[PDB]
Amino acid sequence: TQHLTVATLEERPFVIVEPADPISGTCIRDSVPCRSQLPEKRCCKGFCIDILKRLAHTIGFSYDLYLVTNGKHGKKIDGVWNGMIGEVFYQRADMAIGSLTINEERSEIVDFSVPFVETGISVMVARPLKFGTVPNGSTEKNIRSNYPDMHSYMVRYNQPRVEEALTQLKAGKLDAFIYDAAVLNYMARKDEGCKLVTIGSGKVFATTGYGIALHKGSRWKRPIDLALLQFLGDDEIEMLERLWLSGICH
Ligand SMILES: N[C@@H](CCC(=O)O)C(=O)O
Repeated sequence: TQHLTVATLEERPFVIVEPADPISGTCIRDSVPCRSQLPEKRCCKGFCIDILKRLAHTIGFSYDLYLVTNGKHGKKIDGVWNGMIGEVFYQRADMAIGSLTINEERSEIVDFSVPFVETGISVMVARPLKFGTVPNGSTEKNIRSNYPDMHSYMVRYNQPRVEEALTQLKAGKLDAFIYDAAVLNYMARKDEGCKLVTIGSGKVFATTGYGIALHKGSRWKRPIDLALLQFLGDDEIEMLERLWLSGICH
């Protein structure tokens, strides 16, 4: 009635994972304990974690937070979901929160909260063509669905995570990195020497948002929605944007 199991996934700066304080053995500052799918030990912080803390306090629930090890955000393969979406769909978690993109395919099988971060797809370049994404998420899904020819060309340039993609772009092994807009634009704002930009001064293609995934028909959607909408109006989400997503490059 009031304890929720919450799945999440590291994606800085929305979810950042760090070891517990070696001195105290606890999660200090603004961090909260989070265990692996596989209190204290690993600690989680970030924009989405601050949202979660506020939801817990406002609605009045306790929670158990864990990091997904079975895939990442969510992909359906041969009829089976993995990642955060899978955790919710198979009811291993009451909800999933992180940089989780709302799309049609996912919306069919889980309920999403109202979106609380605007996102989409952007293209990052250094300030035949080699362009890649990190596969298995909403970006690859969109490209495969709407631009199958281009998708087929991108497969050999798949990257394992954002950090490697950025390294490859900087080194010229990629000419462009195509990825979630909210993350890419943050990375552009934080880039050493400001050598990386997103096309169109941050143009967002395929506009959508991050949402909290809940069981289809979850009794939690309404309270979560009201709280998020309340946060938006109290300028609380704007504060969190300034706190977590600001950078110096512009
Ligand atoms: N936010 C994306 C992951 C990154 C991407 O594919 O752009 C998702 O939920 O699948």
